[PDB]
Amino acid sequence: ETGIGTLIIFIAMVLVAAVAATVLINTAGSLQQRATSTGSQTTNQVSTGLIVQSIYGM
Amino acid sequence: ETGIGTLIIFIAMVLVAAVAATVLINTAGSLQQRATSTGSQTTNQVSTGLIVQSIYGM
Repeated sequence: ETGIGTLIIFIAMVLVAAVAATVLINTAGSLQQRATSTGSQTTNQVSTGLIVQSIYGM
Repeated sequence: ETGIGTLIIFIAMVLVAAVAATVLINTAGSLQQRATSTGSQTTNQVSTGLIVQSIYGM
């Protein structure tokens, strides 16, 4: 009967959907750390600087 | 996310305004001492002099 064949494919459908879910989570986690670090590094880059007061010679 | 880029440029705008402020203050302080000294030196120069009373010979 059709009942047996339906159950077999059902298991396969669940496993496939889990794979595509894993890709999206892993990619978002990788891009999270890069975007956070870039923001913090740029903030330090703009604000920091050195200034010359006076120059003397002998 | 227009808010992020606004804040970054804002920091730079503040720093540039501080630079132009420093130039005007430093220049005015330098010109102050020259203008003060010149006035006092000229006052002495005009008012001072020597006079000959009488001349004798042997």
